[PDB]
Amino acid sequence: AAEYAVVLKTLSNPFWVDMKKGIEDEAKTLGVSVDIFASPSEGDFQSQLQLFEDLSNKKYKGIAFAPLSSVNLVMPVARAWQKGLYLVNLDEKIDMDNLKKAGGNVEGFVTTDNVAVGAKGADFIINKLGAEGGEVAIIEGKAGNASGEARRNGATEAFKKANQIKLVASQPADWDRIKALDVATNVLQRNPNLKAFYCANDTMAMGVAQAVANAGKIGKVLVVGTDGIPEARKMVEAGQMTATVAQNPADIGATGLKLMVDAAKTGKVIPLEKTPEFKLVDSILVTK
Ligand SMILES: O[C@@H]1[C@H](O)[C@H](O)CO[C@H]1O
Repeated sequence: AAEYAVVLKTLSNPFWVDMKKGIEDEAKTLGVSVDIFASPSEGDFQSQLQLFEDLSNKKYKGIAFAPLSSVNLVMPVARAWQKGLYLVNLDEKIDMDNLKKAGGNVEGFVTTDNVAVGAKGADFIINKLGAEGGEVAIIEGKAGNASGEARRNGATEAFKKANQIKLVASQPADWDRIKALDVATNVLQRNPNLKAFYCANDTMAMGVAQAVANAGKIGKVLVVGTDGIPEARKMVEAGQMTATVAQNPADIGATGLKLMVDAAKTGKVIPLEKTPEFKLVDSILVTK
């Protein structure tokens, strides 16, 4: 039973696979042991809460977590903090009002400037479509995912401010490749003049690229993803996707572990209500 535990989401999303690897490799530099668990893609809020409670009961020094929802891990995170575990919030911000009410805190929150992500993707699309612009659509993450919402707002605002761009559709595909395919299929059907998709992540971007291929419209309709997973990078090189706004999940993981280990060294968990340490990891546009 390692010194530290991490709870990540489905390894069916290479984003979480790369964050896992990043964490293992940092652990090797720091010389600490980590146990890493991934929630099944179909696992419900309750089932992640039970895992965290169960990890909380073992002899872990700290737990880092990417929560299924802003609220689902409030009570178990508050109970781990109460026990004096060093807690780090990865990717998606836990509801800090509800965490306060529950008498808990976390040491730190490690994430990407996700407004900037969405803006970067939209700005790339606006610059690419040039003077004539045209109709664009957004394939959203799961409802209530703050990081997805940030990308949606960032992109939407960029599109709004460009007079030559009309956002014709904005619909969730819940981080799921197959749902993204089905949704993108229907959008194309309803908008024969569609020029581009922005997609809040790469599993959805890859579904959307398949929908564009199905309609025989590769190169004709732009597809911009987010995360920079290998298969999306491959698609970009091959010209099946236009671009992706790369995150660095390996760095989000490494930085989160380091924050948890550093916190532990002081021998004091962060006091309640005190704003956790905030660490931003860069994003970059990748194109062909
Ligand atoms: O930032 C992460 C990644 O974009 C993942 O692909 C979907 O969930 C988001 O919160």
